[PDB]
Amino acid sequence: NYPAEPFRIKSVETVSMIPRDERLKKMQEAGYNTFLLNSKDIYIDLLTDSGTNAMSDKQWAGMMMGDEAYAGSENFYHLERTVQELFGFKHIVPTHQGRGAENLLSQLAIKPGQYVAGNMYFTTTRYHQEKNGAVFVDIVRDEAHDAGLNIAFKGDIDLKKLQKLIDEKGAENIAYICLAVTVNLAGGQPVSMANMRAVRELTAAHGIKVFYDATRCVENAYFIKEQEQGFENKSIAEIVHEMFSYADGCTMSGKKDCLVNIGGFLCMNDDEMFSSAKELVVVYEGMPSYGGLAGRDMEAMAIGLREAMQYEYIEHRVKQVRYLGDKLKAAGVPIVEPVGGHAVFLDARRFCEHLTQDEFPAQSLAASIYVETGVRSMERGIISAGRNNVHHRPKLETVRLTIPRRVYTYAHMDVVADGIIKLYQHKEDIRGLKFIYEPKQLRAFTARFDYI
Amino acid sequence: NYPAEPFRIKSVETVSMIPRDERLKKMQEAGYNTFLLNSKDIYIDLLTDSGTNAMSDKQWAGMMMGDEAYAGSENFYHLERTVQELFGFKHIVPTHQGRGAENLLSQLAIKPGQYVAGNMYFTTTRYHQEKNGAVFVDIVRDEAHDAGLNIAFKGDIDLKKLQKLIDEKGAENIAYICLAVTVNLAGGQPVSMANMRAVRELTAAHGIKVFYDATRCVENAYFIKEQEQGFENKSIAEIVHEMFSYADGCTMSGKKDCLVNIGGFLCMNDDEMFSSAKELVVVYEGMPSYGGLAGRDMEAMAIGLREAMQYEYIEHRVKQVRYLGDKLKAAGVPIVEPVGGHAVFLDARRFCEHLTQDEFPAQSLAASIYVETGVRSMERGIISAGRNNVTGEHHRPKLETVRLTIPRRVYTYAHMDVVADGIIKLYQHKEDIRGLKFIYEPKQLRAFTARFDYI
Amino acid sequence: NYPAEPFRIKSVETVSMIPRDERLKKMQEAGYNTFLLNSKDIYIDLLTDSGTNAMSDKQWAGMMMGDEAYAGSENFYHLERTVQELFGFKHIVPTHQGRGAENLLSQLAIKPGQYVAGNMYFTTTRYHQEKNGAVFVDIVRDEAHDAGLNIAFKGDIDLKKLQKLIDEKGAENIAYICLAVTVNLAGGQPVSMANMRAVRELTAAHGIKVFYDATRCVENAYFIKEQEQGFENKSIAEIVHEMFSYADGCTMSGKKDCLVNIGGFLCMNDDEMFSSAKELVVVYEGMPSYGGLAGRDMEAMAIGLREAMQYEYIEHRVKQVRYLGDKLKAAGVPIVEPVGGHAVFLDARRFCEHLTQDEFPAQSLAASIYVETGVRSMERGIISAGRNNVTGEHHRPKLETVRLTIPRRVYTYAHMDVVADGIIKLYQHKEDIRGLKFIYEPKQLRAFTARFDYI
Amino acid sequence: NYPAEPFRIKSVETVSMIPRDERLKKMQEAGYNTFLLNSKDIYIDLLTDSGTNAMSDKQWAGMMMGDEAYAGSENFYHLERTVQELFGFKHIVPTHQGRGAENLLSQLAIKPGQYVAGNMYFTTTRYHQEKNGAVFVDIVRDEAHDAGLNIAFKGDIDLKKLQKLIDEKGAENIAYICLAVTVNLAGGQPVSMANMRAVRELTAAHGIKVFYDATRCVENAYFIKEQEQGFENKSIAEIVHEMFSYADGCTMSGKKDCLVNIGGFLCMNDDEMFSSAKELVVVYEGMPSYGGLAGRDMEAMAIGLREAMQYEYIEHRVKQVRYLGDKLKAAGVPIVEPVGGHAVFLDARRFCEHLTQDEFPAQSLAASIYVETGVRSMERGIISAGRNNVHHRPKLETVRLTIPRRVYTYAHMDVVADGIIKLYQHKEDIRGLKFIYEPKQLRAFTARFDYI
Ligand SMILES: CSCC/C(=N\C=C1\C(COP(=O)(O)O)=CNC(C)=C1O)C(=O)O
Ligand SMILES: CSCC/C(=N\C=C1\C(COP(=O)(O)O)=CNC(C)=C1O)C(=O)O
Ligand SMILES: [K+]
Ligand SMILES: [K+]
Ligand SMILES: [K+]
Ligand SMILES: [K+]
Repeated sequence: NYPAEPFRIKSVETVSMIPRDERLKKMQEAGYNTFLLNSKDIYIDLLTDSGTNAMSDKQWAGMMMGDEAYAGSENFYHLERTVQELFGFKHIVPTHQGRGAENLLSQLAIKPGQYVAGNMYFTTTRYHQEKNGAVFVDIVRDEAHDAGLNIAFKGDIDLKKLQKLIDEKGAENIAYICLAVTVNLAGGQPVSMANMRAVRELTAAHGIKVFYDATRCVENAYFIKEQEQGFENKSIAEIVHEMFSYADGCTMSGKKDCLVNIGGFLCMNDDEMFSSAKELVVVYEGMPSYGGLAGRDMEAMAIGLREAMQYEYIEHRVKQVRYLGDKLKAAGVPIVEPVGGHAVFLDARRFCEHLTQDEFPAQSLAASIYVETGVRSMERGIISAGRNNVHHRPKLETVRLTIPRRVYTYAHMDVVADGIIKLYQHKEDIRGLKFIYEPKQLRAFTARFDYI
Repeated sequence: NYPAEPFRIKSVETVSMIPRDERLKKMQEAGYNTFLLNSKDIYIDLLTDSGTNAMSDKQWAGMMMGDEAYAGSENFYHLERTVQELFGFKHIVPTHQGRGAENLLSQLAIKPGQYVAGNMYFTTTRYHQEKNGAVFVDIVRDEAHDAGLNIAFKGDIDLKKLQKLIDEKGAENIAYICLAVTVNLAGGQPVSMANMRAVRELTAAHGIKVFYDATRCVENAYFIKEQEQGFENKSIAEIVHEMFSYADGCTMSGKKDCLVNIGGFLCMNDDEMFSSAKELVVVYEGMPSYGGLAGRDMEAMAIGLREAMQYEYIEHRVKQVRYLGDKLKAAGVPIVEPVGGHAVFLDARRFCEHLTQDEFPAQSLAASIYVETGVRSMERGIISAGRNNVTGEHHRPKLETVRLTIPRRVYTYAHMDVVADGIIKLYQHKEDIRGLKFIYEPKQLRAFTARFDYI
Repeated sequence: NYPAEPFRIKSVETVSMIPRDERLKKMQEAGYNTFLLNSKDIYIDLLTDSGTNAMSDKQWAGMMMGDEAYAGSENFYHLERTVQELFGFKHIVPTHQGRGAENLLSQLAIKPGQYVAGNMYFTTTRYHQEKNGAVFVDIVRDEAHDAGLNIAFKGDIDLKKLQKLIDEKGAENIAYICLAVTVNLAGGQPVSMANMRAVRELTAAHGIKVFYDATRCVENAYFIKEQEQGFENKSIAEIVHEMFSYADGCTMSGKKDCLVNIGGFLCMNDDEMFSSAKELVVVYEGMPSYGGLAGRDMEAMAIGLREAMQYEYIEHRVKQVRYLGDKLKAAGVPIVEPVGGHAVFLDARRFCEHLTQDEFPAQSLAASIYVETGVRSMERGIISAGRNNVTGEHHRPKLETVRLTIPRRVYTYAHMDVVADGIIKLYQHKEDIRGLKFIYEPKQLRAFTARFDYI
Repeated sequence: NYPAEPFRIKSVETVSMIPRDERLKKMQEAGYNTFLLNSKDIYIDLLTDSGTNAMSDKQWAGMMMGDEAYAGSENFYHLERTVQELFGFKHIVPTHQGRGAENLLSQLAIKPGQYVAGNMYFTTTRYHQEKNGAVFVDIVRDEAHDAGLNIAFKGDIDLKKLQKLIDEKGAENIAYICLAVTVNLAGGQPVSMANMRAVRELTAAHGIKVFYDATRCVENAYFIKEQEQGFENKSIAEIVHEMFSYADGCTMSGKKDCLVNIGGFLCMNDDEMFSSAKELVVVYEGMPSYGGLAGRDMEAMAIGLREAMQYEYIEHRVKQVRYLGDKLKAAGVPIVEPVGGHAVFLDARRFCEHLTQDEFPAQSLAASIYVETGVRSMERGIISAGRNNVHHRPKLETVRLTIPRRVYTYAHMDVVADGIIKLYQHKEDIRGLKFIYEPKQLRAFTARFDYI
């Protein structure tokens, strides 16, 4: 139900236990924005599960055996062999993180004017696709956009929508299908193996390429083992390996399910695309033999990816997130359902019914959570889409409580839960927010605000 | 009560997570003796809180700055300055752990034939005292021997017993008073500050030295802050500093409250004894500048001792143990009370009423606990008590216990639940636990290598 | 001259030490291409000084204090405060290495059709300039193209060429001047402070921006202190700070002079460009608070950049390279002169006079050097020059060289002797070195994966 | 001849480059004593090769995999297996360093009044023997006491002296033979395999036990491979294994040839003695399963001992010491000959001919070396023996330049050599020294002095 941590604590990280009065002053000095908070001031930093993971003793042992050679590093050979064994792809190009691989793939597989369709989008992924002249098309099923709808495998691609795109646009105008596992924006929702089969069957009949966003593929593999009939007696590794058998390649942000603080890579089976990838990695990331990573980090990511295949680790990872979601739902706090693999998303619509989507209820809710609890959370509603004078209104207005892997305990989840439950009582005190500075691209990171 | 961990996990330690049928295999290969289990086969190892603590990122940063010089290491000066500031003693000699310091103190402050009195005893501490020709006297309060009596500060010394010792035996025949904080043998019970001041006041009137067994002095200081009236406004470091102001020195096992995996030291104020300590440390430990420790470990112990002063850390340490004891007590599991600062003791005599002590209920209960949960605990009953080497019979202690010793900053409340739920489930059918018989029994220290089989 | 290492060895890196007959096996399996050799088969790897440096104990202590937070990491603030103090620039954006910063700068400061002029070029630097629609102009002094001309500060910009560029092409059509310190393509030649002041003086009169390629700016600063009169009383940090006072920003590869294995950053003073830099770093690198780097690596780079300011360290770094070049020159081995701050370049055209450039003497000499010593070097001749993709013929550079690139704080003078003695012995029978022919040749970047066999 | 370091530098240690004027002030603030110097003030610290070694990346990887369990640690199993494989002994008890094992052995194998004979002595070793009621008898050959005599294998035990002890005292009154490899006090001189054979043959015929001081046994093994006929085609490991086949047990200070900064152990083949050892290790060192060592240090010592078997490592180790000795001898500086495996010993008699052995020329020479060179050295002449009113005059009056393993370079040796050569020109400026404080035992460490 809620298993204990399948590991011991080897080393602890020093945190600051500042009281509520000083936390309020830290939030005021930050203009009531979580993205502008200082790490030294935050008790529980649930901003993102990206690169915030706690490594293992075996990974740190590999950190001591960094082969920092420019070419022919043993660390690269270990990572390349590991990814080939576990993902089954023919070739791998290391990158410094996921958006590095996305830059490479979007320049290699996109013709200007073609379409790229996927199960929702991500900020960096959609940018590099549109940067390279592609038009994004959301082919996730409509249910994935309903926060409260609790159905399994919400990340599945609607085959009818995919068939409609091929009929109206033609397979020649479709660069590739971008299948993300899991689907971050929908709440960390998984994709079923049956859906990955069906997408592969339909795309191959039209010669359409399929590239995965493998960023949280191990979490996705756990949901298959838990909820998809027929996979209950299959290991996580067997599920991961079969998942990528239905893809032509993948981009991976190791900073997620590879249990590292930096790292990523690009996979493909096509020899010619791999040749062009090595040409492009040099000018952006580095040599194909390190790709913008130190040897020690290629070693840590190779070891981390193998550690993620342990059933007990990934079961505890997901169920710890589920514990936080279950305790909030039991108290009546509105959340995105079902709980995803990496985060609990607070529904800012129902949390702030009095506020409209112009008043930015999610950002002021996240800013209110830290002031009252000392926990940082990420606004993942409207400001991620931005400001539009010619706003780019999304249906999901959420506040993301993102859990780094192997960093926090259930008692930490209780502090998060108990503090948010108390904020839910007087949810009317949450004010509105408006832009005062707007980046032309990816605005939620550097945007400043003021109360309405 | 029961606060969250006042820290994040920086790195983790890999464990095997073997199933029950496999754990039974391992326990049988271990001769049903948890001492013979392999670390790689254990999920939660509660054998001891000594040397098993998890260090901090700042401690591991110190591990990269080891000044490994044979003399004059910067790490020694950091350790020296820290102990001087926090404990207030004038001189410090490092040792590789606590019994190394006890070896030195017993040779320096004990004349053959003298007495050493203190609030009960520890095995290594008492050995070095008796090894140097001293007779041990237990001057602890009588309430300390009532394992079920739930009162505060059971480790306090009975001032009347000390006064009676000074009357019946000459004060010139008393080497020193060994005040231990906390008192391990009573279950980890603390000593009040008022008791330390009264012992210092009575001994100073007769010119009698007082040295502390301070291995768990930080745990002791938290009990003073929590339960002793008048210290609610004083920080842990202020309490620690005042504690040692009533002593002429101490022996310290850093492996306990200094949050390290190795290390100790010896403190004193007398300049002449410090000169003799430096001549003797070379014989057994090393130079006064490292004393049997790598430079990096003096640095880690210096950093860890300062981290122990954080109220939130030590409150969580003590209350995590208390959470385990409280959950067991609430389900009817018999435990030694009150819960100490570092371990929960199961009353195996009560737990296994259907077994006699000759059938080793504590050893069998520990074997059962591992099979059902993957938790290693330590037998602290008839097996550890040994045999009378003259008559051949068992040493039969009044306490037939299983010790759940909690390393610092290693486990979570979820791990405490694994220990509790498995023990509580075992207790709900405790009549099924079988007695053990000797299959192999060594000459000495039989707890470490003896092997058993079910009767 | 030739000072001892201003540091001790804290830890070592294991090497295989395979014999010659084994090394020949490895070289043949590598297709006689040192780029295809395995690191585990190499005793002394002089392929590059990028990312191959040995860190300090203090840097590794920082590696234990990584604040891995996605935004607001303490490691970023340490890096930011350090670069601001030592370089004097107003704003800093971290990147995972140097070409990441070059990607940002070229997109921020180049309008399609403009010119970018600088003292020669580097491959990645020039690519991002031309990728963003710029035309590169070489305004270096003519003496820089004379590989045997032994004069000081061969990297200085020809002020007349810059003045002529401002006259023939509009100043509004010049994106910026890319002043590199040092100049890699000339062999690692430094730029004088008087030249940087004259470039800043001339450009500021026309409102033209100046950005530095500062990857080896610390090596450059030592040459100023050693050879430029008037700086003999100024510290390295004072020289570094004055250098960047003549620039509006810089791109930095920490993998070079910041003594790290990964990392870089982008600096500028303009607030508006810094705002656009923060919007763009998210696209390719990461947040302005980590920019494609783990927290621990921002900490290591912050510590390493400050350590680079120590005069004794950088004097030994440059003079260790100079020792290799001096020993080779004293035996008659032909090298590019003067020796640069980071590498010694063998003149393979002169070394292998009996071979034509179509027989790849630099590639063959590097293959021979590894077989005889276990030293990997880099071909920097016709193979690395590539093919003309329109005509199919080789790119034929005037420099047919083998590069002995020295990582910082990794090797000793004894290792330099291994390189020198083996090369000197090869030179004493240089007529025995055989030419190479293509066995496998890829489409692009043939230096990395091509395979050869003896003719 | 002088091979390069068979390794690369992975990490460097920060040193202080204080000029001569400030070094002189640091020596004055220390009363012209090297033992009282601060590590932060010293450029090249040649005080001892004990625990000052630089570990490898593989050892530091093991430092990250410390199994800190009180019993059953994987690190103990690795160390126990490694010592059994490489030394061939049946049982091993870890100790925190060598004198910990010496305390154990002397209490287990010495009856009060018995004799312990060996090839010279060491400070801590002889103490524990005499502490337990044994009378030490030096059975090294006379040549070992002549500093300038350059003969091979000076550490060999004189079989005639050993035969004389058995004839005059009887084998029943001889506790054991203590065979040290190498012989520290003689200058690091090796012992030949033929001598270890002959000692074993003669002792076994009388039932006399033989226990080795294995502290610098790998250096000893190299000398056998280099200079003893028949062993030139035998590996270091084969030589080490055969060496201990002629012994009943050993005490080992891992802080020397095991390439660690802390650690040691006790070996024996006798089951009964091993049982008593486990009884005694508990009260002094700790459990037989860690013996006063953290798990990570048992791991590092196990890995270090295996690394010492590499011929290239140990060849460079000894020849680097030899390089320092050769450069000093070529300039006319008087030294102990031949150069030992771990240190170069400056003959203070010939370096200070004007001073007598009451004026303590070695201590003032060592104090003068640091003031002029910034290098710390250890007085290893008279003050190690002490002050006698009822001095304990030894024949060797030496200043030890002790080289830690894998820490320094040839350029460091040149700085040491060039500075001592200049001090040798005006060797008359070296004054005398007299005691002002005298420890009752092991005095040279805490003794203070003043000029005569
Ligand atoms: C503040 S948003 C940027 C980092 C963030 N995810 C990063 C993702 C990337 C880019 O990966 P990198 O951050 O470049 O390693 C690609 N796909 C997917 C599904 C992701 O969730 C996250 O916090 O969720
Ligand atoms: C300042 S003297 C003490 C440390 C020192 N040798 C230590 C030795 C020990 C004791 O070993 P520990 O120091 O206790 O690990 C035994 N035998 C032998 C032959 C040794 O050279 C040395 O510096 O040479
Ligand atoms: K330990
Ligand atoms: K040491
Ligand atoms: K690198
Ligand atoms: K990170």
